[PDB]
This record gives sequence, structure tokens and C-alpha cells, in this order.
Amino acid sequence: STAGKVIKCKAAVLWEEKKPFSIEEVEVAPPKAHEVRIKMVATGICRSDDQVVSGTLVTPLPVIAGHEAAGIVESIGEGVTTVRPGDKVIPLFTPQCGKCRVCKHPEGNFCLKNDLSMPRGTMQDGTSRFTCRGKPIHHFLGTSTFSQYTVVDEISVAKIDAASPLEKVCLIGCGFSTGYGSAVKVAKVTQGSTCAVFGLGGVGLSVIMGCKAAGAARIIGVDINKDRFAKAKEVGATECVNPQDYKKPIQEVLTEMSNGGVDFSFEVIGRLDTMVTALSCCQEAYGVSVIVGVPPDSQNLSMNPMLLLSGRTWKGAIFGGFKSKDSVPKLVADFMAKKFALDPLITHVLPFEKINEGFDLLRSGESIRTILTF
Amino acid sequence: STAGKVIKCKAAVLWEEKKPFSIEEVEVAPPKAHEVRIKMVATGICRSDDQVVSGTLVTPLPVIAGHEAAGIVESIGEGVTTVRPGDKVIPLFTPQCGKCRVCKHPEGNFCLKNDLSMPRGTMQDGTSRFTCRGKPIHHFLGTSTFSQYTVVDEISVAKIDAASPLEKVCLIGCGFSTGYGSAVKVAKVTQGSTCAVFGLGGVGLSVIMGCKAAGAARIIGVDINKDRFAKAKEVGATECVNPQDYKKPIQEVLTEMSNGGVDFSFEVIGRLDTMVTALSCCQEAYGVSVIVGVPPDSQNLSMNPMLLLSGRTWKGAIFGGFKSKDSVPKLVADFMAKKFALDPLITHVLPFEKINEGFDLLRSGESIRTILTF
Ligand SMILES: NC(=O)c1ccc[n+]([C@@H]2O[C@H](COP(=O)([O-])OP(=O)(O)OC[C@H]3O[C@@H](n4cnc5c(N)ncnc54)[C@H](O)[C@@H]3O)[C@@H](O)[C@H]2O)c1
Ligand SMILES: NC(=O)c1ccc[n+]([C@@H]2O[C@H](COP(=O)([O-])OP(=O)(O)OC[C@H]3O[C@@H](n4cnc5c(N)ncnc54)[C@H](O)[C@@H]3O)[C@@H](O)[C@H]2O)c1
Ligand SMILES: OCc1cccc(F)c1F
Ligand SMILES: OCc1cccc(F)c1F
Ligand SMILES: [Zn+2]
Ligand SMILES: [Zn+2]
Ligand SMILES: [Zn+2]
Ligand SMILES: [Zn+2]
Repeated sequence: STAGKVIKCKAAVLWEEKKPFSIEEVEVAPPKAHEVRIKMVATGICRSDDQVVSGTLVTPLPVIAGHEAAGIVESIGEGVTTVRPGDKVIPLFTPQCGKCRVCKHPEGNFCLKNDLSMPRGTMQDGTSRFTCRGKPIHHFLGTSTFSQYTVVDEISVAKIDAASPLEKVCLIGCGFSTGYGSAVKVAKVTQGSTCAVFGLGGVGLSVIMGCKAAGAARIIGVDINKDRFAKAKEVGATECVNPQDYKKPIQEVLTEMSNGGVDFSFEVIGRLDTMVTALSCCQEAYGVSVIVGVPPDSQNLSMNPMLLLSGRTWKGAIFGGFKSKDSVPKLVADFMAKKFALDPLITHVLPFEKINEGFDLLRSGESIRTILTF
Repeated sequence: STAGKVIKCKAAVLWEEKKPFSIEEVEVAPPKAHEVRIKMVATGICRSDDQVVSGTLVTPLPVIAGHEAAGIVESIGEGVTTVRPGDKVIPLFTPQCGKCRVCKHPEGNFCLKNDLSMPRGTMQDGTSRFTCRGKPIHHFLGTSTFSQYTVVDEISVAKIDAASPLEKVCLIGCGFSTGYGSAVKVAKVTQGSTCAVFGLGGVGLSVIMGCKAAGAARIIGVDINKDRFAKAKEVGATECVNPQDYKKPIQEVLTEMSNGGVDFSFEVIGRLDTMVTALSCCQEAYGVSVIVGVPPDSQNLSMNPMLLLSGRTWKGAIFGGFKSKDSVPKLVADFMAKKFALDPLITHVLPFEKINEGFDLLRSGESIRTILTF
């Protein structure tokens, strides 16, 4: 019925920075070769989507944002072989083309087809599938999940278990997997280690879950909002510290708590100063610090390279280092098997139509993750 | 007939920054408990010693510098068990106490008893065994090898093979091991990888030897001094590039040459700008960059953290990541077994009395390593 035809549906369009989303009718073109059109079932509100609104994460406007979602394939373009109409799917903000140097590397996951490094806001072919008020609307990271229907390149979608609860697993599309993988895959947290986690929102909580899963003996939560501490301890933090409580810089406090520095630190906020703090708080000879949070556009940090010379390792990762198309289905399967929990991350649920209230809850600090249902 | 007595001998004293060494008589006190007095046989001139003269590496003056050396034990203090008079030894600028948390960690080597982080310029007990002109002289990194005799703490000395050529193996005390281990132990260069080495002095050449030994398929030497290329190729470099030959920044050149970034980059110069450049030239998703060069005191670098978020790993190390007391005798054994070569690194061999000439060779770029003999 809708196959091969333009679909008119509602989407949350962001016409300008620092403005509310405008929920309105958009036209969604049918999928071209190697593209997939998806009816969205649920989508998470991630801090990154808000950074697009704030303008600290830069991507071309106007745009349909949203990148953490789950849905059902409405139709496929010519040539698609990995999903079919009716399949449950999670769109991948980091693609997996499977052919580039990175996809073929055993460790890398930042596929060269990503739209993150030099964002164009289009499909892989350099055009848009979205029209609103007669004007072309940009995509975001090849996903654009703030729409009843979106179109994504095949390399940016993964087929998941047919029995998956889409209102929970959308988190595997961003927040959960990013935090969990930062701990278990990127940092490679070891059994008996001490970890510090800067930022106790959805992603930071996921890092704590990964730290616990890996067998960390101590997991120190760091956040300026003490209301986050309860849930952090629930998912595995052994102690929580608020830097505003201390007269000395937090890296000194943590170094003292850990009796000379932590084995593993994680910056999960997106501030330049906390990236440097987190690197400093790891043990100077063998510590590892992982940058997860997204820094403000085009800003450089300043640091003393002697921090590195002594032995520290500093690294960052997108999407927890997971090769996206390979891992998402495996992660969903693991979820179905009760290997990890997602409920602790979801604090609010709202209809898609209340997306602006959802962003208000994030901005206010009230929610961890709000899931929007279509 | 010197054991237990003060020794009057010649040393090269640095009384002031930016001045020649003064070759003169000093008094060397006998070793106290757990100390070892060494008659120096050979000592290398390392860029780091020149950084002490330059004032860019800060340590209390006046000082007897020198940290890359080999000699023979003259006498030992009470309680020493790992060396005995007549033993061939290499002083270790990074000690191995074997009891601290770093020493007990499987990866770390920056022992907490080091005099590098916050230099005191003394023995472990906070005193000096050197007197010159009635004035106390500081030690340098617990070693001070620019003297016919020095006294070092037991944790800062390693017994080596009785048949070692001391005029060669002194390089295992700093230069060779630092470069070699940075490749094979810190970066863990993999077979068939592409490596880039910034700085083709003695340490950079040892990095190249390590990269070659690790099975790298391409090893790109980077230096502004084209005179270094020939030797770099002899020890394993496949290509050499001079940044001054190009109109575009060298990270762009290296990224193009390596079809998207190198696997492993090494900064072996000590410049803030080349540290960032070396990081940038490694592949954005899986590249690893190792800082080896010692940067100028108290200077911060500026960098865009997106370089790390995409997947890059940045680390540094002291002494090639080798746990010093454990590795040095093994490295010497390996040298005696012809597993690596040291002759390529030695370009000049001078009597100790010509130390200042030796330093002039380094500053002018004429030498790679000059070895001073006593
Ligand atoms: N690397 C990736 O692939 C990836 C994926 C998803 C999200 N992110 C990024 O991760 C970061 C965290 O996302 P999130 O959804 O958990 O965000 P969030 O806003 O829900 O959580 C951030 C937390 O940091 C805390 N915080 C703020 N300032 C702080 C300070 N000075 N010290 C300590 N804590 C402080 C806040 O109180 C909050 O609890 C964001 O920057 C987001 O863009 C990265
Ligand atoms: N991490 C450690 O344990 C350790 C140990 C020994 C030495 N070091 C440091 O390693 C560094 C190198 O030591 P070395 O003994 O090889 O010194 P060196 O002076 O022998 O070598 C420096 C090389 O860098 C090159 N160079 C200078 N400026 C450059 C530029 N802008 N671009 C490219 N190349 C440039 C020079 O031409 C020279 O060949 C020094 O900073 C030294 O202090 C560190
Ligand atoms: O939250 C998704 C995300 C992860 C990393 C970098 C981004 F820009 C981004 F939008
Ligand atoms: O060359 C020896 C050395 C290595 C690393 C750091 C230093 F300060 C230093 F002097
Ligand atoms: Zn790819
Ligand atoms: Zn996200
Ligand atoms: Zn130690
Ligand atoms: Zn040295």
C-alpha cells in the first residue's frame, strides 16, 4: 500500500537553534536502492539531541533529529538483503558498511561512511528524503528518528529479535550500548579494579553497569547533581562524590580515595575541564581514561602532556566501540536473555507529541531517559 | 682500598643552567645502607641531559647529570643483596622498588620511588653523596653518571652479564630501551602495520628498530634534518619525510601517505606541536600514538578532544614501559645474543674529559649518540 509512495506523517522538525521542536507534517520519500523505510515505534531523548538544539553539536539545519530508536521496517529499496518489511529494527547512528578499512579492522567501529565527522545531514547519496512546507529537511547522523517514518541507508540499520520490546531496546541504539561498551570494550575494565565515572546520566549509568559487569571492586560516581547518586548506587556505584562538596579539586580527592589514582576513569559529561580532570585522576603509571562525553564544537582543551608521559592512556570512543550492525542484535538478544537491565535507565515515558516536555525534563535535570512512543 | 672511604675523583658538574659542564674534583662519599658505589666505565649523552643544561627539564642545581651509563661496582653498603663489588651494572633512572603499587602492577613501570615527578636531586634518604669545592652537589634521577664514581640506591641499579661491552650496553640504560620498548611494549606495534616516527635521533632510531622487530610493514621516519634519513632507513625506515619540504601540514601528508592514517605514531622529539601532530596522523578510529619525547617544563598543549572521541588512543611512557631492574639484564642478555644492534646508534666515542665537546656534537645535530669513556 505505502510501498513505493511518498508517506505524509508527523515529525519533530528543528528549524532553528535554541527553539522548541515543531511537530508537523512532513513528506517521507520512498527508499531508494539500499535504503530502508522505517515506522518508528519508540525513540529516546539523548543529551546529544539537545546539544544539536543548543548548537554545541553542529549539524546542518533545519533537521529531523533523534538517533536512539527502534521501529518496524515499512519497506525496502532495491537491493536490500539484511532486513525485510515487518522486521524489528534499530537504526545505527554509526553505520557499519563492512567494507572500509575501519569496518575490517578488529577493533575499530567508526565507519568511514559515518555522518558524524563532517556532517552533511543527508543520506549516503547526498540527498534528503524529507520535505516540510515544501522545503528539504536534513537528516541527522543518517538516522532522524524524531519522525513517525524515516529512511535510512541499509548500513545504518540492524535487524533485531522479532519478540523485542521496542520501548526498552531503543536504548541499545545509543545510551546503553555506548556506556556499557566504553567499560567493557574500550577501557576493558578488569576484575578488582577501581573505576571513576564522571557523569551519572543515562550514559554514565551504563558505564557503571559495564564496570560492575566487568568485576570492578570500586566504582566511584561523580556528579554535581546529588539526586543522581541513589540510582548510581543501584546499578553498581560503591560510592558517590559531588565535586561541589570539596574545597580541593576533584582529581586530588579521587587520587586520595583510590590511594594514588584509579585504574579506570570515564568522562561522560562532555566538558573540556572534566576530560582533563578524569585523565588526571587515573593512576599516573597505568591508569586508563576514556572520553565518552561529546565536547562543544570546535573547542580545544589544554593539558599537560606529562600526564601521559608517566604512563597514562587516554582514549575516546563512539557508541562504546561496538561495531554497530554486528553488535546491536547480539545486545538485544542478551537483553532478552536478562544479561543486563534497561529499566533503571528509563525514568519517564511520553507520547511523541510531547517531545518538547521531554526535552524540558532532560534540561531540568529531572529525567535520566525519557522514551517517546509513536 | 677505597671501600668505606671518601673518594676524590673527577666529575662533570653543572653549576648553572646554560653553561658548560665544569670538569673537576668532587668527593664521593661511601655508600650507606642499601646503596651502591659504581666506578663509571661509559656514559652516553642523552638529549634529556641537554634539557637539564637548557633549563627545559628542571632539576635542582648544582648537579652531576648523566643517566645513561654502565660501570663496575666498587663497594656496597650494608644490606645490599642484588649486586656485589666487581659486578658490571647499569644504573636505572627509573627505579624498581618492587614494593609499590606500580611495581606490583603487571603493566606499570613508573615506580613511586622515582625522582622524576618532583625531583629532589638526592638519594632515597634525601641526602647527597657528592661534595664539590666544599659544597653539596645534587644527584640527577638517582643516577648521576657524569662522574668517575657515583652512588646509587640499590633499587636503581641492575646487575648485567659479566662479559658485556660496557661501551655499548650503556645504551640499554636509556636510549635504546626507551625507543625499543615504546614500540614493542607500549604501543604493541602489530605485524603488517604502518608506523610513523617523529624524530630520528637515538631514541627515534630505537623506536624504528622496535617497529621493525614487531613486524611493521611500513615505517615512516619524520625529521626536519635530512641528514638523519640514511641511518633511519638502515635500521628499518621504509620512507623518510621532511615536513619542511611540504606546503601542507605534515599530519595531512602522513594521512594521505597511509591511505587514511597510520596504525602507530610516535613522538620522539619533545615538542608540544609534534605531539598533537603525531596524534592527528594516526587513523581516527583505531590509531595509537605514543609520546616519548619529554616536553618543556610546565607547558600545556592544546588539542581538540574529537581526535580521541573517534577512537584514537594516546599514551606515553618512561623508559619504554620496561620495569627497569627486571628488564635491563634481559635486554643486555638479548644484546649478547645478537637479537638487536646498538652500533647503529653510536656515532662518536670520546674520553669523558671531552664531555663539553660531546654536548656540542649533540646540539649541532652532528651526532646521534656520543659515548664518553672514563
Ligand atoms: N561517545 C558516544 O558515542 C556518545 C553516545 C551517547 C552520548 N554521548 C555523550 O555522553 C554525554 C552524556 O550523555 P547523557 O545522556 O548521560 O547526558 P546527561 O545530561 O543525562 O548526563 C550528564 C551528567 O553529567 C553531570 N554533570 C554536569 N556537569 C558536571 C560536572 N562539572 N561534574 C560532574 N558531573 C557533571 C550532570 O549532572 C548529569 O548527571 C553527553 O555529552 C552525550 O552527548 C556520547
Ligand atoms: N620517555 C622517556 O623515558 C625518554 C627517554 C629518553 C629520552 N626521551 C626524550 O626523547 C626525545 C628524543 O631524544 P633523542 O635522544 O632521540 O634526541 P635527539 O635530539 O637525538 O633527537 C631529536 C630528533 O628530533 C628531530 N626534530 C627536531 N625538531 C623536529 C620537528 N619539528 N619535526 C621533526 N623532527 C624534529 C631532530 O632533527 C632530531 O633528529 C627527547 O625529548 C628526550 O628527552 C624520553
Ligand atoms: O549520542 C550520539 C552521539 C555520539 C557521539 C558523538 C555525537 F556527535 C553524537 F551525536
Ligand atoms: O631520558 C631520560 C628521561 C626519560 C623520561 C623523562 C625524563 F624526564 C627523563 F630525563
Ligand atoms: Zn565502514
Ligand atoms: Zn545518543
Ligand atoms: Zn616501586
Ligand atoms: Zn635519556
